[PDB]
Amino acid sequence: IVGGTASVRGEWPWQVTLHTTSPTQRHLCGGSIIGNQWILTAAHCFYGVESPKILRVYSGILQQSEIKEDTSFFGVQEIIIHDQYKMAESGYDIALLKLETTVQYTDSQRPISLPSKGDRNVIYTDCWVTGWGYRKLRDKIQNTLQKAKIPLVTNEECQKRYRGHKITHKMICAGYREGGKDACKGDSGGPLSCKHNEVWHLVGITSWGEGCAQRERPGVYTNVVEYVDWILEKTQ
Repeated sequence: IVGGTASVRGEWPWQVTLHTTSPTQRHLCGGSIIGNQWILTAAHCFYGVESPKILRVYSGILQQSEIKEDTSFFGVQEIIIHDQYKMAESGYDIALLKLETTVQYTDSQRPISLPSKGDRNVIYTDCWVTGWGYRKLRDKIQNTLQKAKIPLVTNEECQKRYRGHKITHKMICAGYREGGKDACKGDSGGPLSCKHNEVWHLVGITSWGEGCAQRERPGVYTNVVEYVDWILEKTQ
Protein backbone atom coordinates (compact mmCIF):
# COMPACT_ATOMS: atom_id res chain seq x y z
CA ILE A 1 0.00 0.00 0.00
CA VAL A 2 1.40 3.37 -1.12
CA GLY A 3 1.14 6.27 1.34
CA GLY A 4 -0.52 4.26 4.08
CA THR A 5 0.12 3.62 7.77
CA ALA A 6 0.48 0.54 9.98
CA SER A 7 -2.63 -1.39 11.00
CA VAL A 8 -3.22 -2.59 14.54
CA ARG A 9 -3.88 -6.15 15.72
CA GLY A 10 -7.45 -7.09 14.79
CA GLU A 11 -8.18 -3.86 12.92
CA TRP A 12 -8.93 -5.75 9.69
CA PRO A 13 -9.76 -9.29 10.88
CA TRP A 14 -11.11 -10.40 7.47
CA GLN A 15 -7.75 -9.72 5.82
CA VAL A 16 -5.66 -12.82 5.17
CA THR A 17 -2.20 -13.32 3.74
CA LEU A 18 -1.98 -15.90 0.98
CA HIS A 19 1.28 -17.83 0.83
CA THR A 20 2.88 -19.96 -1.87
CA THR A 21 5.44 -22.68 -1.06
CA SER A 22 6.89 -22.91 -4.61
CA PRO A 23 9.78 -22.42 -5.12
CA THR A 24 10.01 -21.17 -1.52
CA GLN A 25 7.46 -19.74 0.95
CA ARG A 26 6.37 -16.13 0.41
CA HIS A 27 3.35 -13.83 0.49
CA LEU A 28 1.55 -14.16 -2.85
CA CYS A 29 -1.68 -12.16 -2.48
CA GLY A 30 -4.32 -10.73 -0.18
CA GLY A 31 -7.75 -12.21 0.50
CA SER A 32 -10.86 -11.71 2.59
CA ILE A 33 -12.70 -14.05 4.95
CA ILE A 34 -16.35 -14.03 3.82
CA GLY A 35 -17.47 -17.39 5.25
CA ASN A 36 -16.17 -20.13 7.53
CA GLN A 37 -14.21 -21.75 4.76
CA TRP A 38 -14.26 -19.23 1.98
CA ILE A 39 -11.66 -16.61 1.01
CA LEU A 40 -12.63 -14.06 -1.62
CA THR A 41 -9.69 -12.99 -3.75
CA ALA A 42 -8.52 -12.05 -7.27
CA ALA A 43 -8.16 -14.63 -10.05
CA HIS A 44 -4.89 -13.16 -11.42
CA CYS A 45 -3.09 -14.34 -8.27
CA PHE A 46 -3.25 -17.94 -9.41
CA TYR A 47 -1.54 -17.62 -12.74
CA GLY A 48 1.03 -20.43 -12.71
CA VAL A 49 -0.45 -22.03 -9.59
CA GLU A 50 -1.14 -25.60 -10.68
CA SER A 51 -2.22 -27.31 -7.47
CA PRO A 52 -4.18 -25.83 -4.53
CA LYS A 53 -1.62 -27.77 -2.48
CA ILE A 54 1.11 -25.16 -2.78
CA LEU A 55 -1.11 -22.56 -1.07
CA ARG A 56 -1.33 -21.49 2.59
CA VAL A 57 -4.00 -19.18 3.98
CA TYR A 58 -2.80 -17.51 7.19
CA SER A 59 -5.37 -15.57 9.28
CA GLY A 60 -5.13 -13.22 12.27
CA ILE A 61 -1.74 -12.06 11.03
CA LEU A 62 -0.62 -8.48 11.51
CA GLN A 63 3.09 -8.84 10.78
CA GLN A 64 4.57 -11.34 8.32
CA SER A 65 7.36 -12.18 10.79
CA GLU A 66 4.72 -13.74 13.07
CA ILE A 67 4.63 -16.66 10.62
CA LYS A 68 7.07 -19.30 11.80
CA GLU A 69 7.32 -22.94 10.68
CA ASP A 70 5.01 -24.05 13.53
CA THR A 71 2.42 -21.30 12.89
CA SER A 72 -0.77 -23.02 11.73
CA PHE A 73 -2.54 -22.27 8.43
CA PHE A 74 -5.63 -23.20 6.42
CA GLY A 75 -5.11 -25.48 3.43
CA VAL A 76 -6.88 -24.67 0.16
CA GLN A 77 -9.20 -27.50 -0.89
CA GLU A 78 -10.32 -25.84 -4.12
CA ILE A 79 -9.48 -22.77 -6.20
CA ILE A 80 -12.57 -21.49 -7.99
CA ILE A 81 -11.87 -19.07 -10.83
CA HIS A 82 -14.65 -17.31 -12.78
CA ASP A 83 -15.06 -19.07 -16.18
CA GLN A 84 -14.94 -15.80 -18.07
CA TYR A 85 -11.71 -14.50 -16.52
CA LYS A 86 -8.89 -14.04 -19.05
CA MET A 87 -6.80 -11.31 -17.41
CA ALA A 88 -7.22 -8.51 -14.82
CA GLU A 89 -7.77 -5.67 -17.31
CA SER A 90 -10.54 -7.57 -19.14
CA GLY A 91 -12.50 -8.12 -15.92
CA TYR A 92 -13.82 -11.10 -13.95
CA ASP A 93 -10.78 -10.83 -11.68
CA ILE A 94 -12.56 -12.79 -8.95
CA ALA A 95 -11.72 -16.09 -7.25
CA LEU A 96 -12.84 -18.14 -4.27
CA LEU A 97 -10.73 -20.33 -2.01
CA LYS A 98 -12.55 -23.17 -0.27
CA LEU A 99 -10.54 -23.94 2.86
CA GLU A 100 -9.93 -27.54 3.92
CA THR A 101 -11.32 -26.69 7.37
CA THR A 102 -13.55 -23.92 8.76
CA VAL A 103 -12.16 -20.83 10.45
CA GLN A 104 -12.81 -20.60 14.16
CA TYR A 105 -13.93 -16.97 14.50
CA THR A 106 -12.00 -14.87 16.99
CA ASP A 107 -11.36 -11.13 17.29
CA SER A 108 -8.27 -11.29 15.09
CA GLN A 109 -9.94 -13.52 12.44
CA ARG A 110 -13.52 -13.10 11.25
CA PRO A 111 -15.65 -12.34 8.18
CA ILE A 112 -16.75 -9.31 6.23
CA SER A 113 -20.27 -8.98 4.79
CA LEU A 114 -20.92 -8.68 1.12
CA PRO A 115 -22.99 -5.74 -0.14
CA SER A 116 -26.72 -6.29 -0.86
CA LYS A 117 -28.31 -6.13 -4.33
CA GLY A 118 -30.49 -3.26 -3.08
CA ASP A 119 -27.14 -1.76 -2.02
CA ARG A 120 -26.43 -0.85 -5.66
CA ASN A 121 -28.02 2.62 -5.21
CA VAL A 122 -25.76 3.07 -2.16
CA ILE A 123 -22.74 5.37 -2.23
CA TYR A 124 -19.86 4.33 0.02
CA THR A 125 -17.69 7.18 1.32
CA ASP A 126 -15.63 5.48 4.05
CA CYS A 127 -13.37 3.15 2.05
CA TRP A 128 -10.03 1.59 2.97
CA VAL A 129 -7.55 -0.60 1.09
CA THR A 130 -5.23 -2.99 2.96
CA GLY A 131 -2.24 -5.24 2.25
CA TRP A 132 1.41 -6.15 2.70
CA GLY A 133 2.13 -4.85 -0.82
CA TYR A 134 4.71 -2.36 -2.11
CA ARG A 135 4.94 1.12 -0.54
CA LYS A 136 5.99 2.44 -3.97
CA LEU A 137 6.13 1.04 -7.52
CA ARG A 138 9.73 -0.15 -7.06
CA ASP A 139 9.66 -1.61 -3.56
CA LYS A 140 9.20 -4.85 -1.68
CA ILE A 141 6.59 -6.61 0.46
CA GLN A 142 5.91 -5.17 3.83
CA ASN A 143 6.09 -6.82 7.25
CA THR A 144 3.24 -4.79 8.77
CA LEU A 145 -0.24 -4.80 7.23
CA GLN A 146 -0.69 -1.34 5.68
CA LYS A 147 -3.92 0.68 5.49
CA ALA A 148 -4.94 3.74 3.43
CA LYS A 149 -8.21 5.66 3.07
CA ILE A 150 -9.29 6.17 -0.54
CA PRO A 151 -12.39 7.68 -2.24
CA LEU A 152 -14.25 5.94 -5.07
CA VAL A 153 -14.30 7.52 -8.51
CA THR A 154 -17.27 7.01 -10.87
CA ASN A 155 -17.00 4.42 -13.64
CA GLU A 156 -17.43 7.24 -16.17
CA GLU A 157 -14.60 9.24 -14.60
CA CYS A 158 -12.33 6.21 -14.32
CA GLN A 159 -12.82 5.35 -18.01
CA LYS A 160 -11.32 8.71 -19.04
CA ARG A 161 -8.09 8.01 -17.11
CA TYR A 162 -7.83 4.58 -18.73
CA ARG A 163 -8.57 4.89 -22.46
CA GLY A 164 -6.12 1.99 -22.92
CA HIS A 165 -8.79 -0.36 -21.52
CA LYS A 166 -12.56 -0.88 -21.15
CA ILE A 167 -13.87 -0.08 -17.65
CA THR A 168 -17.01 -2.20 -17.22
CA HIS A 169 -19.82 -1.93 -14.65
CA LYS A 170 -18.30 -5.09 -13.08
CA MET A 171 -15.32 -2.92 -12.07
CA ILE A 172 -15.01 -0.11 -9.53
CA CYS A 173 -12.34 2.59 -9.29
CA ALA A 174 -10.78 4.38 -6.31
CA GLY A 175 -8.06 7.04 -6.06
CA TYR A 176 -6.98 10.63 -5.44
CA ARG A 177 -6.79 13.09 -8.33
CA GLU A 178 -3.22 13.92 -7.33
CA GLY A 179 -2.53 10.28 -6.39
CA GLY A 180 -0.23 9.52 -3.47
CA LYS A 181 -2.45 6.85 -1.91
CA ASP A 182 -3.19 3.56 -3.71
CA ALA A 183 -2.83 -0.23 -3.61
CA CYS A 184 0.28 -1.74 -5.21
CA LYS A 185 1.91 -5.05 -6.24
CA GLY A 186 1.31 -7.61 -3.48
CA ASP A 187 -1.98 -6.05 -2.39
CA SER A 188 -3.76 -7.98 -5.15
CA GLY A 189 -6.81 -9.99 -4.11
CA GLY A 190 -7.05 -8.05 -0.86
CA PRO A 191 -9.94 -5.98 0.25
CA LEU A 192 -11.27 -2.57 -0.38
CA SER A 193 -13.56 -2.12 2.59
CA CYS A 194 -16.09 0.54 2.90
CA LYS A 195 -18.16 1.22 6.18
CA HIS A 196 -21.88 1.75 5.76
CA ASN A 197 -24.04 2.36 8.84
CA GLU A 198 -21.48 0.93 11.31
CA VAL A 199 -21.29 -2.26 9.21
CA TRP A 200 -18.16 -2.99 7.16
CA HIS A 201 -18.85 -4.23 3.61
CA LEU A 202 -16.69 -5.96 0.98
CA VAL A 203 -17.03 -3.44 -1.79
CA GLY A 204 -14.02 -4.28 -3.99
CA ILE A 205 -11.23 -6.79 -4.59
CA THR A 206 -7.80 -5.34 -5.42
CA SER A 207 -7.28 -6.07 -9.14
CA TRP A 208 -4.97 -3.72 -11.10
CA GLY A 209 -3.81 -0.22 -12.01
CA GLU A 210 -1.32 1.79 -14.06
CA GLY A 211 1.75 1.85 -11.82
CA CYS A 212 1.12 2.64 -8.16
CA ALA A 213 -0.41 5.81 -6.67
CA GLN A 214 0.30 7.74 -9.86
CA ARG A 215 -1.57 10.98 -10.16
CA GLU A 216 -4.80 10.77 -12.17
CA ARG A 217 -4.47 6.95 -12.24
CA PRO A 218 -7.08 5.43 -9.87
CA GLY A 219 -6.79 1.88 -8.54
CA VAL A 220 -9.10 -0.59 -10.28
CA TYR A 221 -11.09 -3.08 -8.20
CA THR A 222 -13.39 -5.99 -8.98
CA ASN A 223 -16.89 -4.71 -8.19
CA VAL A 224 -18.04 -7.26 -5.62
CA VAL A 225 -21.72 -6.25 -5.69
CA GLU A 226 -21.92 -7.36 -9.36
CA TYR A 227 -20.91 -10.87 -8.27
CA VAL A 228 -23.03 -11.71 -5.19
CA ASP A 229 -25.07 -14.21 -7.23
CA TRP A 230 -21.87 -15.83 -8.53
CA ILE A 231 -20.40 -15.95 -5.01
CA LEU A 232 -23.56 -17.31 -3.33
CA GLU A 233 -23.94 -20.00 -6.01
CA LYS A 234 -20.38 -21.18 -5.30
CA THR A 235 -20.29 -20.79 -1.50
CA GLN A 236 -23.23 -23.14 -1.88
